[PDB]
Amino acid sequence: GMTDWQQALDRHVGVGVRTTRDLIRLIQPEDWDKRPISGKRSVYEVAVHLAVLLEADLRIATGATADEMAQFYAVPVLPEQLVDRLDQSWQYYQDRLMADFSTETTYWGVTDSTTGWLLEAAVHLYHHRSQLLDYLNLLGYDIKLDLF
Amino acid sequence: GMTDWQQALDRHVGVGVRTTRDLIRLIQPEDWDKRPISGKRSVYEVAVHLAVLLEADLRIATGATADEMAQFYAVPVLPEQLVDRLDQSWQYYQDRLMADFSTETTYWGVTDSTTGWLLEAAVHLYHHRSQLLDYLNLLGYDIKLDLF
Ligand SMILES: [Cl-]
Ligand SMILES: [Cl-]
Ligand SMILES: [Cl-]
Ligand SMILES: [Cl-]
Ligand SMILES: [Cl-]
Ligand SMILES: [Cl-]
Ligand code: NI
Ligand code: NI
Repeated sequence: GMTDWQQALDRHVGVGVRTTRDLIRLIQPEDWDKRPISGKRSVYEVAVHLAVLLEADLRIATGATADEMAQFYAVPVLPEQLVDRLDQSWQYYQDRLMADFSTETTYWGVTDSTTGWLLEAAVHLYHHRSQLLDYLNLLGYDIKLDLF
Repeated sequence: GMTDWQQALDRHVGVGVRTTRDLIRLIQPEDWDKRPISGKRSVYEVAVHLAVLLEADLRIATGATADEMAQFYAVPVLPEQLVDRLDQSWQYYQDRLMADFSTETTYWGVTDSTTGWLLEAAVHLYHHRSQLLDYLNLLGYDIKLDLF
């Protein structure tokens, strides 16, 4: 079973993940290195951050070191593995969601509860899903996907 | 007192609100009617939706009718009242956050728990905060605000 907050997170983070998966599948080959907002991440770089962040944030939450995270971020996610990678991150999140895990103060020093970290990763996901959506719309995709 | 999920929401939605307030205060007079993404809301229209959505969503959640919502959305929020309006919405949210409210199936028919609706309004806030940030960065503001 699960609590009402776990149910809420599973629902809303699952929407986040399924809609992100759909957006990634829209992306055309030509567009991966495009940077619609000069100064910011490319389409592909937004996509990779989205694909890994649900796991990254929870690893950060459980005490991963700066080097451990560098090693984590350095594992390449090629465009064809992005969905597979998102799915893996979503599974990791779901397992933490249901199991009592222990949080620790992060290496750069942010402290939050297990429940707070689970919410942080959720809103971080919606932050970057929005970014990706803005990029694709900047590129003329005119997206008509139900986001809520 | 409050539960661990209420604490998490108060923390993360409060960050959302304070950072949004800061972004709105950056916006220059000339930019309010600009539409950096052709086809989408203007800067001012994103800002107004952000200012009201924490209350709008919870009203929708408690059974507001289509006409009631039309009447709600039609109340004008002038650029100089935007922060005041956001603050009002945040207060409304905080009061619902702490008090057991009853949800009803929406008029267009979405059903969710009280806890799910409180999370929905949170992720909806982060969705549009991201949009506003992308717009201002599209307009050369080069924002250096800590968003998390
Ligand atoms: Cl799934
Ligand atoms: Cl970026
Ligand atoms: Cl981020
Ligand atoms: Cl405040
Ligand atoms: Cl829009
Ligand atoms: Cl929306
Ligand atoms: Ni991020
Ligand atoms: Ni919206």
